[PDB]
Amino acid sequence: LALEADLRGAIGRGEITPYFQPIVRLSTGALSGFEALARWIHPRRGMLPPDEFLPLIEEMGLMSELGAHMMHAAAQQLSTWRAAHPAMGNLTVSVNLSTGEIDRPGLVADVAETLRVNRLPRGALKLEVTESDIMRDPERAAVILKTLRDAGAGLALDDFFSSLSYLTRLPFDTLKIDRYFVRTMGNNAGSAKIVRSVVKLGQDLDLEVVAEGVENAEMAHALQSLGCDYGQGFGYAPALSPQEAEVYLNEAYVDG
Ligand SMILES: [K+]
Ligand SMILES: [K+]
Repeated sequence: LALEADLRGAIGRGEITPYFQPIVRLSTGALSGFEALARWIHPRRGMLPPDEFLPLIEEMGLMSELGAHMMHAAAQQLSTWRAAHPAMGNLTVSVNLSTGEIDRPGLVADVAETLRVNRLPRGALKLEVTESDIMRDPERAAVILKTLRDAGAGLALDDFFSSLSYLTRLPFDTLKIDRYFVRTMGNNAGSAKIVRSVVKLGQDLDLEVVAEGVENAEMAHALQSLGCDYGQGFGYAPALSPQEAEVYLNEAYVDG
């Protein structure tokens, strides 16, 4: 079909769907939650990661349709896991709050409905927000992010002077360190300085910190020594299909 129709169909049929990457407490290895990550199970091209299809969605103005679909799928999966394990702690699932959603009237009601129909505890679903999303309109971000916390969503600042100022106002609970910095910190002093800076801020200002792109034990151990709370990456597990994530969860030690 035409591009917009093809993408609306792939989203609506769930061809574009979440895989789930474990987020672990670095000091113990215990599972804290998962990140919901979009994949296109493309019928002709095979599985495609976001970097190979998101530009199409952006061009067609479909970020809200993709984001909604991802948030619904992520929340439903968490709900299923909660029902299966009624004594389990507050296992989280993070998902990107897609660009433009902060501006969309009706985001808050959607989030609230999603939390409540899935019976999710406060903070079980965490929404990831970037600096560039905030920068579109910081005033609207301050209103809407506060209201999302009142609805029961958690909030992470992904890819964490502008950001220091935004942090003072906005009710984030989690900071994420970009994989580039983690992967280059061993060999690049400036990347190590940035990693250390984010970790130290979280410790000083009581925000949790997630390192992305943790590839191996050397990297994990370096982050453990700094006191970074959490990690995700190939050193622990890739993004997993729902079926694989279920197995991972059932075999896991859960944080807390
Ligand atoms: K935790
Ligand atoms: K992300």
